[PDB]
Amino acid sequence: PAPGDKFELSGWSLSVPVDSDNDGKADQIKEKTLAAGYRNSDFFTLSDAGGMVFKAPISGAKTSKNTTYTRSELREMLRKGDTSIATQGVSRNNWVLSSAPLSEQKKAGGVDGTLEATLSVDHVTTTGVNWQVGRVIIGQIHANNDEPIRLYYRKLPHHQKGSVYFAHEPRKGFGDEQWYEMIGTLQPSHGNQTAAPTEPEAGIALGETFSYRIDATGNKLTVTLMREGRPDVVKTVDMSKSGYSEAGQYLYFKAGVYNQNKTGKPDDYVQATFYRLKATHGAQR
Repeated sequence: PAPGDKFELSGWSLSVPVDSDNDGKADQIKEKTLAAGYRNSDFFTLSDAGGMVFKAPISGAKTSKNTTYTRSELREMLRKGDTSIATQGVSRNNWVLSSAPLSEQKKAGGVDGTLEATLSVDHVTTTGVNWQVGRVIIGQIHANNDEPIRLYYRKLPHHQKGSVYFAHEPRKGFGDEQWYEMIGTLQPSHGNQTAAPTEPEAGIALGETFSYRIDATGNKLTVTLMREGRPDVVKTVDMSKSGYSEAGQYLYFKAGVYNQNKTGKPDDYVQATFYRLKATHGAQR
């Protein structure tokens, strides 16, 4: 019984942090294989409660030399296994913003986008250097080379509750990375490791169900955090100067766990369970 039996996964590929051909690259599971019921008892499973469970230890294979952190994470693939469609570029596999040139929109697999997830963060690292410990990225928008958004959950080892924040990173040369704290704080950061934040009283506990929404409409980025019985937390970001509407830029969502710790105990880990995951595109969404 695997996630593909319960979730429609034809529109994603998966990477898990094990390297089967010993080439230094983490395994990549293609859409068709994923959709047909791939599972890995260590990294990617279907829970008894019908959740898609991603797990990534600190030590493990990386997807490429371009990252220093492990992940068990989905990559949006609008081509759904059709190998005649390019994985990269403004093709039917990816999407672009509605602020992009009409000519790019016509070549893309979608225009604008929304990623919705309902999940729990089950475990985060409790070992490592003080600016890495407890961090996990649970959703992203990725582009050709840069990251329009990375959404973080972070819980410190001595806290009961965790924080939620995200980065908006303009393309290189288009401006400095922007950080947005939505619940609690991202402290302690690499920038001041002497920080000693108190427990985020509005924080999210391990195992507590919550939802997010990541929307890109034209140059407007909207991130929404939802908890049953509580008001939404919402942050809006203007991306008009970030370069992601330029010709040639393509976008795709990612979701799962991306372990932002490379210094703790090797079998320490992050894990999250996704009960719902939906990516949509187009004006009618």
